[PDB]
Amino acid sequence: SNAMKVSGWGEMVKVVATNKKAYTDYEILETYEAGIVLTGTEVKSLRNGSVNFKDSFCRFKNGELYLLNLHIPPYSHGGVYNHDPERPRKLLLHKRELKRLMGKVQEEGVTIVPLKIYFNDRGIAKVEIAVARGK
Repeated sequence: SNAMKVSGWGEMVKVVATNKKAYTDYEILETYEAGIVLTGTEVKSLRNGSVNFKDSFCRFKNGELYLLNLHIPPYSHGGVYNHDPERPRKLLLHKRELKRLMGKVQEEGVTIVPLKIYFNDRGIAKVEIAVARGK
């Protein structure tokens, strides 16, 4: 299901996936909010609250950060338009954030893990990611 929350400023978020294993197994050092480009069928499937982060991870490729092996199930009515459930998905961050994360992800024992997927007060999909170390 979908976890709804209105902030003290009247802004609504809809959390559709939470990486509970990352919260239990890692020390969260720093968090960032990334945008993400999703297809229409992916948005429909995310709104059904059935996505989890099992097997997913973040990796840089050519200076861009990707969320890899997140499984978003097919949309029931997508047919030939259904997305690739595990396509690589680029995370959209500020250049200054990307530069810092490229350094942090090279330190030993430090990795970049996805934490949450949610739709913000404009209806835009976001991924919260973290610089994290194993407990």
